[PDB]
Amino acid sequence: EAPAAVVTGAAKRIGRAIAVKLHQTGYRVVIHYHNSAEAAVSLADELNKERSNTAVVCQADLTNSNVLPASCEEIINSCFRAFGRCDVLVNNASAFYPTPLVQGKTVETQVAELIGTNAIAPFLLTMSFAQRQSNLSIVNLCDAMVDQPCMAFSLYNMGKHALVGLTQSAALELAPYGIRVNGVAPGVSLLPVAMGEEEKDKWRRKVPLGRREASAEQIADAVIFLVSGSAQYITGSIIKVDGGLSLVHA
Amino acid sequence: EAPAAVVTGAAKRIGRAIAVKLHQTGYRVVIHYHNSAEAAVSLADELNKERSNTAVVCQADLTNSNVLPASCEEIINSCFRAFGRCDVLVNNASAFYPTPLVQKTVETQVAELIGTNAIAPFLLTMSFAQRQSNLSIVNLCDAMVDQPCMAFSLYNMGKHALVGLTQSAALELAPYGIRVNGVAPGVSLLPVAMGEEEKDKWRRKVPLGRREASAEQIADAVIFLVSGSAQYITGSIIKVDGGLSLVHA
Amino acid sequence: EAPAAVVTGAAKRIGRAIAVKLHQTGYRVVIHYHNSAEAAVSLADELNKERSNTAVVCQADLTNSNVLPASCEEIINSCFRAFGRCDVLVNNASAFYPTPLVQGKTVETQVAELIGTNAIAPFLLTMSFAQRQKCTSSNLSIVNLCDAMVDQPCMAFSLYNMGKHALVGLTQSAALELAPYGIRVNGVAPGVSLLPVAMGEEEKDKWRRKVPLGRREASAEQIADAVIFLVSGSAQYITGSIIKVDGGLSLVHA
Amino acid sequence: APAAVVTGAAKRIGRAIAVKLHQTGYRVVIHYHNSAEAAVSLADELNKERSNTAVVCQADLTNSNVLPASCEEIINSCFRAFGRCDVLVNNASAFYPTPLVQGKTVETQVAELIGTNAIAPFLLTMSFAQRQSNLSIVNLCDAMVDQPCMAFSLYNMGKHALVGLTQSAALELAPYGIRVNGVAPGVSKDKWRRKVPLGRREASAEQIADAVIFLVSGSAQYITGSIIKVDGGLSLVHA
Ligand SMILES: NC(=O)c1ccc[n+]([C@@H]2O[C@H](COP(=O)([O-])OP(=O)(O)OC[C@H]3O[C@@H](n4cnc5c(N)ncnc54)[C@H](OP(=O)(O)O)[C@@H]3O)[C@@H](O)[C@H]2O)c1
Ligand SMILES: NC(=O)c1ccc[n+]([C@@H]2O[C@H](COP(=O)([O-])OP(=O)(O)OC[C@H]3O[C@@H](n4cnc5c(N)ncnc54)[C@H](OP(=O)(O)O)[C@@H]3O)[C@@H](O)[C@H]2O)c1
Ligand SMILES: NC(=O)c1ccc[n+]([C@@H]2O[C@H](COP(=O)([O-])OP(=O)(O)OC[C@H]3O[C@@H](n4cnc5c(N)ncnc54)[C@H](OP(=O)(O)O)[C@@H]3O)[C@@H](O)[C@H]2O)c1
Ligand SMILES: NC(=O)c1ccc[n+]([C@@H]2O[C@H](COP(=O)([O-])OP(=O)(O)OC[C@H]3O[C@@H](n4cnc5c(N)ncnc54)[C@H](OP(=O)(O)O)[C@@H]3O)[C@@H](O)[C@H]2O)c1
Ligand SMILES: COC(=O)C1CCN(C(=O)c2ccc(CNC(=O)c3ccc4nc(N)sc4c3)cc2)CC1
Repeated sequence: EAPAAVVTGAAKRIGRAIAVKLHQTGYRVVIHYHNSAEAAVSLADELNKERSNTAVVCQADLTNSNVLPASCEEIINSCFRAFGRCDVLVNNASAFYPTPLVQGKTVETQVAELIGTNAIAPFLLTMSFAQRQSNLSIVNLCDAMVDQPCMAFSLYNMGKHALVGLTQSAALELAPYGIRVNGVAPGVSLLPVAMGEEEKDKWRRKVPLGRREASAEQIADAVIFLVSGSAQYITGSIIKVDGGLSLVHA
Repeated sequence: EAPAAVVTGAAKRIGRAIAVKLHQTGYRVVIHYHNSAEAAVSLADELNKERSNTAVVCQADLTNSNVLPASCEEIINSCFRAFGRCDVLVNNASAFYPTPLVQKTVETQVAELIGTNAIAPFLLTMSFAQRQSNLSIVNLCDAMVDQPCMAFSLYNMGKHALVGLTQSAALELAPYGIRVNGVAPGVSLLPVAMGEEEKDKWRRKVPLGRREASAEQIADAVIFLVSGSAQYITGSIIKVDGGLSLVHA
Repeated sequence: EAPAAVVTGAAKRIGRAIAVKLHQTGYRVVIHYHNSAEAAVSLADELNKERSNTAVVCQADLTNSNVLPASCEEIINSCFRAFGRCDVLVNNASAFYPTPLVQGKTVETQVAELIGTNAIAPFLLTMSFAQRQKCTSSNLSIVNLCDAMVDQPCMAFSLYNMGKHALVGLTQSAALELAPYGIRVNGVAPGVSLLPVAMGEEEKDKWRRKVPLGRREASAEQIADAVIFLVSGSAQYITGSIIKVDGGLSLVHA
Repeated sequence: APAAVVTGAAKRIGRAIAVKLHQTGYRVVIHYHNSAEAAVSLADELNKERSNTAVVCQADLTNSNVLPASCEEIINSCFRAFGRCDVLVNNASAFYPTPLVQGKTVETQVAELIGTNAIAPFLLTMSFAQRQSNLSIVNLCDAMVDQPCMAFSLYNMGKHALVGLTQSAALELAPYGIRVNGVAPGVSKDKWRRKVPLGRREASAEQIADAVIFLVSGSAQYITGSIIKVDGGLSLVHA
């Protein structure tokens, strides 16, 4: 019987590539999304055309609020209702924008979005995943540049640092239940389509390996390794997939 | 002419020892407290007895909420109200208790553990910088942040976030001449609720002297980081842990 | 045509498991050894019986000395002599024993063995590997066997620990410098895997009980699996990364 | 009065560290390899302030069969002159590129970069501990150790090895009451200055010395195994 995975933020870009590769590997998938319903649905239809009844969508805002714990419990529950099991959780969804310390969202909204998506929702999803429970594992999408932060991204960086701590804390606490918890830390991967090529090229030229950003598929390949039987003794580990970018001095 | 410092959670234990040592160094101090009103007022009385008009208390809950920004702004404002300047912020206040992943609401636990340990330091940092010699912020971090205690996920996430803030704010505020650094205790003053046998278990793990840090030993590192002897140091986190973080399982 | 790999210290234990797994993946292998001549030849025979002319042995002491550079050069040369190419280098060989700071080999012999095998030989083999290279198919990489407990060191193992820290530095320095040549450099960091043969069962079980995931050591094959991942096309954008394979051991406090 | 050994003390950071320890009340052994005139000039300056408080000690810190005996004699020079040795500062350092892809032989570069930067500190640490209050060792580390300079593999390996020695020695010597810590300068030319967050300028040697003074002081009595970056924020700046 086929295993099942939840991927958050799976409608586009990296989470889409993760959902596709997990599906190619034999997993049934819950495609979580927030705003991108048309893209989430189009991915589910493509996957179900490949193998019937192997993909469902689940909508939820992962912003921190009074209701976030119920939302995260519902994402996990949707995997059990669709597929009768939940073997893999991939915490991929992420808000990313600057929050300068010195001078139309209020700062508490920015806190709820950046700390909720990057850290609190992963924690609540992790709680719900474990409470509901073979090769069980969680993969958190971290950031290879977490210790050389972008200027004016403090709340984003705090959320990603918190996710490192969750990855380590959850690996230790869930090891007795046989649940592994690991991370994949991209450097620069898919850049914004709207970003000018001159700016994209500034970033690409910083990468030692190939002077080019990672494809979403290269990020997905590390996720596939971590959930596989080839990683059965790996927990608490964060694999950078960054072409050497984090090793480059200013 | 005397510089002024804010110390959060300064009524007792490590924050008290920091406020006392800054006051001894020449600083005027805002003693922030949440519940420990009698202890905060007693400390301000003791410091004012030594030099009049050099200490005030300021009450605030640093749990995350939609009014936490205004509370954090008010803490910094109280320093400018009392002393006309604010040269040093020490982010010391902290909630600490277990939050098991497998069986207060969980959103209250998030508000308290992430709010005190990370969001309030962030908002206090924003207010400190915006409201602006030798300006600096010192965050009390945790030397054991990468060897977490079992069932302390949300606490550990908050302290990891505080490392991120220390580094991000160091980078961003360097052009304003504000340095941002951390002091990471291992085991210092053990929780009041702790039994004697458990206290001794933790003392025996420490390589250097088989004992916990005094609060004054933690305060000494804070003093160094705010001093002119640390003027080229920013983004650094000094472990004051007697070697504890280097001991394997 | 099949790619070829050098594995150092490959006669037994983890290095043997890595050579076997690379062989099963389709590589031709140089089985480097120092003292374990019988075990090396027995392994090369087993692999040659599976597929003809796909394994050779290569003997070398990797202790530091003025001839270590020539010895490392000759290991790499042996892969090209046997197989016409050298696609992967796995730096696995390692000396491991205590060197207490406060009170038999001289201290300079201990330096030569612990820093030579764990750091200088990997450096020289990396130089010789890269120099011997100098388009749609190439997948060149180096994997260094590191140590997940490098920052929580064992009491009285200073020189061993300095060697493994040096190897982290080489991994990151070589990843940066060789990236322009298309050579990726990564590490695999066991926690406790195959316990030293010298150890009694009680002492082995003390270590087993510390591991969060399963309260047991990693099998040699589990270590080799991470090596296979890093040399594979599934790791084509990964360089300078060190993957812990430690069942959570490095996360456990005192 | 306590006594300190400072290696590579004739110039630059090591000189500033010797001056500041001397100003704090230490007697000092000024180690040198080639800079005898400069070492003696410093000893003359310190001894003019306080008589018989500064001596010099020649040694090559390149790894060789005789390095252990040389390192033992540096520590013994401290005990000879002053009757005690409270502080060891491992400051001496060789620094140059060793490209992996192509006139010292590579094994000479190993002996100099790994020997001066890591093996000499290890042997000096052994001799210091064997010969044994506020005892401590301070190792000059590198704040850029995990974002290495291109083509500096052997230098970087040596500085990584020095982080391992700092941590291993802190653990092993804690029971002896010997603390072991590091100070990691960043940059201590205008291209480099411009990337530094704090003031777009390099660290004075005196700023490095200030962190050493803190770590050997009674204000750091609970601190061991810690490496303090003194780099103006540079290590936090992305490429
Ligand atoms: N791209 C890179 O270079 C890079 C670099 C370092 C780390 N990473 C990490 O890798 C992961 C994937 O990166 P990516 O570039 O693919 O991410 P992305 O496009 O920025 O975001 C992924 C998805 O996150 C979901 N998300 C955002 N805010 C949300 C909210 N409030 N509630 C629920 N879901 C929300 C969105 O879903 P909808 O579209 O459905 O609203 C979005 O499509 C992220 O965790 C990111 O931090 C990426
Ligand atoms: N003690 C140790 O071993 C140790 C080890 C590692 C790190 N640290 C760090 O060092 C710092 C000081 O440690 P400590 O043991 O002295 O701390 P603590 O006694 O646990 O707490 C410090 C103070 O924080 C304040 N606080 C707690 N919740 C708050 C809230 N919701 N709003 C506002 N203030 C609140 C309390 O003030 P009131 O009393 O006024 O309510 C409390 O007295 C902390 O950041 C801690 O994480 C300590
Ligand atoms: N085993 C573990 O739990 C563990 C834990 C952490 C890290 N690691 C790392 O993983 C790697 C493999 O571990 P292992 O236990 O399989 O290693 P090991 O059995 O201790 O040693 C592997 C091989 O190293 C070779 N070697 C030793 N000194 C040498 C010298 N002077 N010249 C040339 N070769 C020399 C030996 O070859 P001959 O037998 O031919 O003489 C030996 O069989 C090592 O790098 C180790 O540091 C292992
Ligand atoms: N300058 C910086 O920006 C910077 C940055 C990062 C780290 N650091 C570290 O901080 C420390 C001091 O830096 P610095 O710039 O003042 O050092 P430096 O001038 O490069 O060298 C310090 C002294 O080391 C001695 N030395 C070199 N090779 C030796 C050998 N084979 N035997 C014995 N002594 C030898 C030399 O003494 P003689 O002159 O007597 O021959 C030299 O004057 C070093 O550990 C360095 O790696 C410095
Ligand atoms: C008779 O007992 C022995 O086997 C001796 C060697 C191992 N030993 C230990 O104290 C010790 C330290 C750490 C461990 C856990 N680490 C490993 O087993 C380990 C770690 C690194 C490593 N590198 C190699 N080349 S083999 C190797 C093994 C096990 C034993 C001293 C006594």
